Amino acid sequence: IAAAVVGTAAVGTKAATDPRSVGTQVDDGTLEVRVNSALSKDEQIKKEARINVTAYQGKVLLVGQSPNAELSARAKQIAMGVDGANEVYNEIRQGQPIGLGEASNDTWITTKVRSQLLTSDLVKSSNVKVTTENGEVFLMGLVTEREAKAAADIASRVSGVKRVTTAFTFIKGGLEHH
Repeated sequence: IAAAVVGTAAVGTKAATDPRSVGTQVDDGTLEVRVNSALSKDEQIKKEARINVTAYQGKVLLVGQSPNAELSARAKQIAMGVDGANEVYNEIRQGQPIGLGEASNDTWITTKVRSQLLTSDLVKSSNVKVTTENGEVFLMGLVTEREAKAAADIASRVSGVKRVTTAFTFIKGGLEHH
């Protein structure tokens, strides 16, 4: 039965999809929150694994404990994906080193730089990341010029290091508000 009295010029609402909701959107807290939420979202990731988030200046550093690389790696990628994250550095104390020689040297070198850096009351062990791998020393985190110079100082006067990378970023060292 052709029961079509009306069917002319109906309202066909067409929906759209935003290509880019935002362009460059960086936030220490927002990034920290989104990855935290995602980490706690994945049950198995928060079941046997636990990764900790530290975000600063637009880049994120993650450190934690996991019984599987699958959990920690999947956590990272799922957590941030694409969203303001400028650089992502993840250290999990899971798996094995690249060699025995590097492993022995890592803790030894890290230990002496620790001792000398620790003398500075302004620099806290949980404020700066020190890690030695393969023979190269990596230092990271936001600190003022005092802690920054302390880290670089010790890394330079301690001989033996074949290569050292230092992402010393300065936390409001003075910074006039005018």
